[PDB]
Amino acid sequence: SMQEEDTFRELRIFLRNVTHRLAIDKRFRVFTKPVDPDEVPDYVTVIKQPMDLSSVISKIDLHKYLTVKDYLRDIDLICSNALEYNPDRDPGDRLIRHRACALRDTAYAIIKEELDEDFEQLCEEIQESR
Ligand SMILES: Cc1c[nH]c(=O)[nH]c1=O
Repeated sequence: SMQEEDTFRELRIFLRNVTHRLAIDKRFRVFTKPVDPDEVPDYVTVIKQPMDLSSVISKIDLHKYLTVKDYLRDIDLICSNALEYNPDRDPGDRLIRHRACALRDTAYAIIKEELDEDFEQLCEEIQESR
């Protein structure tokens, strides 16, 4: 229905805004674009499902997220990929893991404060009906 399409458009607007706020945070610069294979040649071999905030925006725009839960799975993926690819005690790895955890926690915190639970429940119910 057109009311349903209006719901999903509102979702997309909300998600772009959260994603923009994450993307402009200097701590998260490393997560804003896909990994450069020149710079990191084995990345695309080790990490099976690369994700980054530019790709998140492309997916919002492609109507691939019908719920905040689906969006959060991709935020989670950005984080788990970083924990998997940089697991060492070395300070570079530890820095990127900290930042990955901060990205995830920040996204969850924004969503906890700003997403109405009934809005999300509506999205989920429309999704389940299709
Ligand atoms: C996204 C990313 C970039 N560079 C790295 O060394 N590791 C990563 O996980």
